[PDB]
Amino acid sequence: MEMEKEFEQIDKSGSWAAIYQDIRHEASDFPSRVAKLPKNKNRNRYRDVSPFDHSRIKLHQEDNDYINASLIKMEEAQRSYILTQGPLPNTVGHFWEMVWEQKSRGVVMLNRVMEKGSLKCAQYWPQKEEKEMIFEDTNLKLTLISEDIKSYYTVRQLELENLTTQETREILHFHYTTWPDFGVPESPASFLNFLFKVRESGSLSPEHGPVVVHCSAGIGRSGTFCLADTCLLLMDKRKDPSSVDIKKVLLEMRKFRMGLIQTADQLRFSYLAVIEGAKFIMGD
Ligand SMILES: COC(=O)c1cccc(NS(C)(=O)=O)c1
Repeated sequence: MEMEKEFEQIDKSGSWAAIYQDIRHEASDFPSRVAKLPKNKNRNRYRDVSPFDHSRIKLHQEDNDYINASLIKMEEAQRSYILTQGPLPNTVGHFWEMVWEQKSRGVVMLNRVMEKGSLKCAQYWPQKEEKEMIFEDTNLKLTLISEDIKSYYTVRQLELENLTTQETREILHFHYTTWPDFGVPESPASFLNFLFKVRESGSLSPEHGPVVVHCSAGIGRSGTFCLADTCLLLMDKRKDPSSVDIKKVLLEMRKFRMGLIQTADQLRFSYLAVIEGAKFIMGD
């Protein structure tokens, strides 16, 4: 079926939970043996969220190459994304090592450091220009260059230096600051505006390594971001945009990381975002 009318048909019939459970039943199951090794317990935020072995990002290190991060490679859309958990106190150095080694331009953050009165990820970037951060375990230095605070999101320019080689690179930090503590946003308008700002920066383009996207577990809000982006790109590429099937795209992405889209409310929000986004692209 088309999307917008499949949408109204699920709303009127109140069957979002049944649609979402079908997705969960059909989703791929692949091994994640490296994630479950005892030496990696303090590298995982949640015991039930792990990268598959076949698609995990490897650190360029001979001691321990493990990070909780996955490469989502979308062949028809010609887009790639790295989805990862919010960094932990003992993985902030690994996080920036990955950004460096994978040649990423942008980092997309969809959570606040504290939500619901608890810590959802480490404070992994500097908050003042004159107070830079050094990660001694991976030999990197990170400096805040500039910060632009808007009503729904903040953009930061950061400098990452590889202290071994003295090479430097500019990294863009895109921080969506207004996702509610419970549920999903009422309108997708600010989330779509944010997606378009990431796109306009070059961070999603083939001349760079894959964008790094995270929330707390790296599967819920993060899944919504890459699902909406890929569906809108396919609607631009194809002769028949109504052929884009958001459930099929989601199942394809779940071949590369488990659990993408965590609730039926997130599934409904993803439909809403793609539907509204397709009108703004045009032609309008
Ligand atoms: C404050 O940092 C920024 O907003 C910033 C800095 C440097 C470059 C960009 N790129 S763009 C595509 O959003 O125009 C943004």
